[PDB]
Amino acid sequence: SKKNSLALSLTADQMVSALLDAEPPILYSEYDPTRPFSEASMMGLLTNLADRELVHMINWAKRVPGFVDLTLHDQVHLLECAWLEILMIGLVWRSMEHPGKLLFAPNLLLDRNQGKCVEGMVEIFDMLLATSSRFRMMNLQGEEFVCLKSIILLNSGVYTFLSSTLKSLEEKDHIHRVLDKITDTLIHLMAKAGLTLQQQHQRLAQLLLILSHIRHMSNKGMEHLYSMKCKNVVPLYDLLLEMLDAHRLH
Amino acid sequence: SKKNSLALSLTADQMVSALLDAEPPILYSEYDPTRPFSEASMMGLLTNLADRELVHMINWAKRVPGFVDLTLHDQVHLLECAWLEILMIGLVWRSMEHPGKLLFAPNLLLDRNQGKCVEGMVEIFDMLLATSSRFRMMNLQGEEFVCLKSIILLNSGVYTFLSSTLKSLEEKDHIHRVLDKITDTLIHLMAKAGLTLQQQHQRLAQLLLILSHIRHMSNKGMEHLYSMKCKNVVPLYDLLLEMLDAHRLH
Ligand SMILES: C[C@]12CC[C@@H]3c4ccc(O)cc4CC[C@H]3[C@@H]1CC[C@@H]2O
Ligand SMILES: C[C@]12CC[C@@H]3c4ccc(O)cc4CC[C@H]3[C@@H]1CC[C@@H]2O
Repeated sequence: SKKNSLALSLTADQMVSALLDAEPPILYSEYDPTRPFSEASMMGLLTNLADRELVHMINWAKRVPGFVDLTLHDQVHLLECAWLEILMIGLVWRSMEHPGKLLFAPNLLLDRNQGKCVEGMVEIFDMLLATSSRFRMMNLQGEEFVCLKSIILLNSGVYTFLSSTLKSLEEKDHIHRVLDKITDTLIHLMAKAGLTLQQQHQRLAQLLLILSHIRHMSNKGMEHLYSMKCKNVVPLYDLLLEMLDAHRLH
Repeated sequence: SKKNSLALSLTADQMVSALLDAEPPILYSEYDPTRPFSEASMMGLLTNLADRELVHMINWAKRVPGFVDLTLHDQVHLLECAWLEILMIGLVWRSMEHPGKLLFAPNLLLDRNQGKCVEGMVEIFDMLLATSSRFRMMNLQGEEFVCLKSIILLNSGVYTFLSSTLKSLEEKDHIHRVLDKITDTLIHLMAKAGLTLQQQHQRLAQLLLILSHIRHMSNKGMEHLYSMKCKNVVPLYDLLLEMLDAHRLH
């Protein structure tokens, strides 16, 4: 009984202006450029931004096409299975124009060094800078971004729903369908820019292949946060703590 | 000074028969269906297969196009950054036709249960079965496979080379170039099968998106192996131990 929402009908353009209108606000950090960041100082500073930003992401999710067509539990699943990936593909986007620096917030701008203020934090920053950089090198257009962002919320953690029943397959299928359309939007947005057919193909792959690395930075970065929490350096942010105690990583 | 190898010229077809001829042999396990698998018993049984299989993978790598065009150190980097992903996209391929079971070796065939013989092992098996299953659901053709396999060896761990110099960018660029061609091979192999343009696009994305999950299973599965080694359940297989002490995961 595979239903029919709005997502599936949307014109390749509406699809865009949809995800585009959907975009959440750009938060701001509250630190005081006085006290020198300590391992703890920055962690808290970041995790704070994370936790808050995480509140808008939930709302963002609801606006993504086909997303509410899933079962509530399955929406939460997707959400908590990709939250960190999403937090990062955003960061990398914001950091596009500022090479060598990650624009966490317009008021909080860090570089490869600050990263060293926290253990193991460095490597990640570099991976984020590399992805950050790579995007810029392809001249990633804002429309493509929101497409990717959406693709993560829908792909990451789809093969692992709670279910393995019968309504699980319907769902698993709906998502695949929306994703297929998101692909059309992307391919479209690329022809609407000159790219040869060959180029469209290639650029598609190139973008999707970044999603591999992101997925990767998400795993490594998650193990990290868990560690900082085991060192009692992380503030008690229940939302962030939830999206973490969700991966059960040990 | 971006060189010009053979890879870049290859016809979309040669590209295939290249990777296809490149394929390594299908190993075999040596266990005795007598003694009941213990957490340790199977781990050793698997890790043994892993370690050995890992020997052919190295040789396989050399045969992949554009791969030897890199710097030796960079080849090792790629190799040790994706070894596990590769070991898995293979497993999943072998397990295609046997739903609910992972065909590690033609003589060693396990199911969702045996997985439970080892701690945390289960979840992974399921993820592998899901991917295993998903492939079958798309009727993944052997040619596409070898394409993916190659794409992993080249993409996974490219944004993180030793270098961040000047010869690093050349390299990083060559790979991107070969990858772009591997994309052409794929898109080609799909038109050579009827698929509309739209379908080619869509199926491309669909395959590449699996690579996200694989990357994921690789991270989680790696953390696992490290754990078993911390519990002294893993045999001392120096090659396997090398490709692990390479991720520095803690
Ligand atoms: C989760 C971490 C703190 C919060 C960081 C953050 C915080 C906010 C945000 O929008 C993106 C990111 C990306 C990387 C995250 C980090 C990865 C390592 C660290 O533990
Ligand atoms: C590395 C592990 C043992 C070896 C397993 C293997 C061994 C051989 C092979 O060809 C593929 C795989 C995939 C999953 C691997 C497992 C992931 C968890 C476990 O620690």
